[PDB]
Amino acid sequence: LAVIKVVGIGGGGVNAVNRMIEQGLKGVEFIAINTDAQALLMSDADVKLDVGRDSTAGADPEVGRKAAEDAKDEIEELLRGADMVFVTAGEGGGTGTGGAPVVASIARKLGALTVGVVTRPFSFEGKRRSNQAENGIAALRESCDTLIVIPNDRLLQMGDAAVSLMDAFRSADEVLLNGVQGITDLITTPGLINVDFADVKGIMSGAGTALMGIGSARGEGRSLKAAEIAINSPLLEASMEGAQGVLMSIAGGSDLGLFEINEAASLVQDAAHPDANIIFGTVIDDSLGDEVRVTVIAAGF
Amino acid sequence: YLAVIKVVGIGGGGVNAVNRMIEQGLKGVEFIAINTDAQALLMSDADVKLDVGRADPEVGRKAAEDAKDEIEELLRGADMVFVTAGEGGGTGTGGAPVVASIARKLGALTVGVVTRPFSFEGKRRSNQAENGIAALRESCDTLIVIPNDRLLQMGAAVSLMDAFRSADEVLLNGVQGITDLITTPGLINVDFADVKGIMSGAGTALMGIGSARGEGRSLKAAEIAINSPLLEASMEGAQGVLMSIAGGSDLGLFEINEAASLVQDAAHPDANIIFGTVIDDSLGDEVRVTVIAAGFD
Ligand SMILES: Nc1nc2c(ncn2[C@@H]2O[C@H](COP(=O)(O)OP(=O)(O)O)[C@@H](O)[C@H]2O)c(=O)[nH]1
Ligand SMILES: O=c1cc(O)c2ccccc2o1
Ligand SMILES: O=c1cc(O)c2ccccc2o1
Repeated sequence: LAVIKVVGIGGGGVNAVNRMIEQGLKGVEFIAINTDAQALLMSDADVKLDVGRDSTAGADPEVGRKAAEDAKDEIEELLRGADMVFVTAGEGGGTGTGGAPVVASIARKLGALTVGVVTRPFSFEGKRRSNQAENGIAALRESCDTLIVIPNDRLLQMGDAAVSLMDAFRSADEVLLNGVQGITDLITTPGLINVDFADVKGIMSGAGTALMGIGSARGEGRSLKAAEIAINSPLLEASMEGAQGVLMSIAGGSDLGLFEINEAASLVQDAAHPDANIIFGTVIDDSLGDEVRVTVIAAGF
Repeated sequence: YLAVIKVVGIGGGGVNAVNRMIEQGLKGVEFIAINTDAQALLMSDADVKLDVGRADPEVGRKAAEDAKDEIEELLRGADMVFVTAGEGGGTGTGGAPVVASIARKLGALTVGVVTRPFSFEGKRRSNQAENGIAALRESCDTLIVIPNDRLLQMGAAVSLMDAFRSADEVLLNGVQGITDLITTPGLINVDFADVKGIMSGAGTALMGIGSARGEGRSLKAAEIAINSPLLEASMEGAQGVLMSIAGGSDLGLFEINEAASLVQDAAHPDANIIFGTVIDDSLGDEVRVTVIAAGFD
């Protein structure tokens, strides 16, 4: 069994990990890293590391980088043993922006399959945060096998138009969960089409920057509808058909049959780049009832 | 009247080890987490927590010494204290000998547990892995040394992630194999005074582990444990041996006694041998044998 560790670093990443835990993401070890002990006391993560205590990131990515570097041997000892490490953060602050590349580089040095899952900040958060996020993403990309970047701006095209600010950030938490769980559930709770760790590692190793799409549907033709929503997701930036590497997971209950799964795969193949490498896997989750959830990770544009 | 056993994890590696013990449900001991870094704190659900941080051995040593009164108060009343800085290194390497010294001056049977890193990890100057081991040895009654390199000889071809996971698991057993023998009823129970007799002032100890299922599982697991690469072919010369067999409540006396007879044959003729068993019905039909060997011929 592959050992998967999910790191949330900075306030946004720790909030995302708390949401993952609250929604019952299974089969992974949760690690919260932050510069604020009180926030960490309230987190339900398995492992909690308070860093940068001497300095305390004032949203300063350089302080976040130095706090993580100062703690690097400690982080390494926590990550040792993982086959796969997710590094999750909201980019644009100090602790996550500056610290996430340190965590990922430790995981990549150890040879764990290292997947970043991060948000770009909303435009309304201001240009300094956008610039910081841009620099942090560039740094993180060099240290991850795959770095999934979720543009928060595109979340506002989805969901409800009467959303509040707090609502918007909870949707960000949820999409970071979706990005992690859409991959890890393939490994931890496979359905009819088993895509195991070595397959995931084959397509995500050295893949570079990636985008994600998500779709959910119920009822008649649910699998086709969920796949069409996913591949047209605003989070994929109208770029699905340019991607040459695609990992797709289809989750449902035991009532989800191979015919439905296959028609979803056919729809996605028809839409994909002519030379795309596409891996399809399924997830058994009886808590979904009659919902089907499709997650697409797209890389190699 | 019952043995009071306190398990101290110091520094990031040691606190993480204690957290793993707690997560795995190690019973019958008090867990103590001591943080030695000013810059970072690994949180813990240990019973007792002390942050002395006010990544180097001298820093951790002075941090612990500065807090010696507080550490002593935490350890007072223990009959047995385990101290470990766990995997890796940092300030915990410097703090651990200070904790051990305080425990021993209180009169507790003081058992250190230290890992030698894998050779592929490289080495940080001053010879500080070996210097950390030497410092802890001078402050402990017994120092259990786990040579991680020997894990690459145990079982298929070990992967890097496997190697690290195995290291974590055997470190946990450096504590649990002994503490369960003392704290947890089995068919064959031991006297703490005999444990203290064999481990007081013993110095370096090595550990062996084995497991087996099916018929003859007790003998098979014991043979594996006494031949374990982690014992460095030292079993035949050992003058103090502790052996614990963990297994289901249905394990028979004859089968258990076969394992006890094997370790007696394998140890030095003049060895002290403490033998017992632990009921762990969650192992199913598997048995797990731990051997601790100290002294030379
Ligand atoms: N998913 C999520 N993102 C957040 C939350 N709060 C803020 N963010 C985003 O994360 C970015 C970094 O903020 P934060 O993680 O608090 O800063 P840090 O602790 O200094 O890394 C912000 O610019 C927001 O886009 C949250 O509760 N959840
Ligand atoms: O969760 C905590 C809180 C602390 O005060 C602490 C102190 C020392 C060591 C570990 C610790 O973990
Ligand atoms: O975690 C483990 C797994 C085993 O292989 C084992 C075997 C013998 C003794 C203790 C043991 O602890």
